[PDB]
Amino acid sequence: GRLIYTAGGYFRQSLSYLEAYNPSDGTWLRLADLQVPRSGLAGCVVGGLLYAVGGRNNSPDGNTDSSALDCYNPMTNQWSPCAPMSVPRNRIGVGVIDGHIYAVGGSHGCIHHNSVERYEPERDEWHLVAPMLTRRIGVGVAVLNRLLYAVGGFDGTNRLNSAECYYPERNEWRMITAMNTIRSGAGVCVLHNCIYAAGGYDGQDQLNSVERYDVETETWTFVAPMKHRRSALGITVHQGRIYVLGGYDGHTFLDSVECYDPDTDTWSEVTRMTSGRSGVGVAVT
Repeated sequence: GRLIYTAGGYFRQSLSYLEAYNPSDGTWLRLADLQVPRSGLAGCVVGGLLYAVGGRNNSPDGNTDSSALDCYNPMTNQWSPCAPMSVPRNRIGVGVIDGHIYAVGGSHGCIHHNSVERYEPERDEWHLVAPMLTRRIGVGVAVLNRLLYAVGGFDGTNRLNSAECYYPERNEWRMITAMNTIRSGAGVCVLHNCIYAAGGYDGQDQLNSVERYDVETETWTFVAPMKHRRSALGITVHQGRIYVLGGYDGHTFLDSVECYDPDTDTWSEVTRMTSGRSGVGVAVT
């Protein structure tokens, strides 16, 4: 049995919720809180452990970006800290390649990162790699055939439809075809060997559109759009379907959870979170 875990988020302030959705019986399990309330973080799973990476503690008593890496074990229902990144990374993107975590982009105050670093769990160590070609906050990250894709984002002045790809062996980045739509804070995942980019913010509207990249044709194609436009959504793949959780539609913080079936190219609302939030980290384990 595998669950969809959501960690952190933002609703009037950063959150500590770790909750786990069961797509079969519909339940939400309330698990151990994060050590620190964080929003705009990213979630990943390595070796059956859930990692929460980066983010920002927004509190009524102050605001601070986060370089933190923390680790949750479903067998003990406990969190443990890890070694932190070199720099705080709010609205971060992450991906996993060969059991290594790649932290990508994000902001630290007024700094908009192009820097990227790699985490080795077997040694609890972080190391800088080659920086992206673009500074990207709110960047979507996906991993396709052991290649690391950074998609969209915001460079401090302009939001982006461009995308680049990191080759770890060469340790270098190369631009790829840009998306059809400028997207900041979109949900980016990999499903059945295509990269999906759903929602986000183009500087004027929150987006409901969804487009996917084929490496064969090197092309982005629109698919069915989501029911509710949303930016700063969480996104994950569970049993060959895409789940998008929460986000912000320009007025409210959503608790809606939508599900994409690629075989029908349809979206459907499957559950609601226990409370609306944006900027969560989500993963499956």
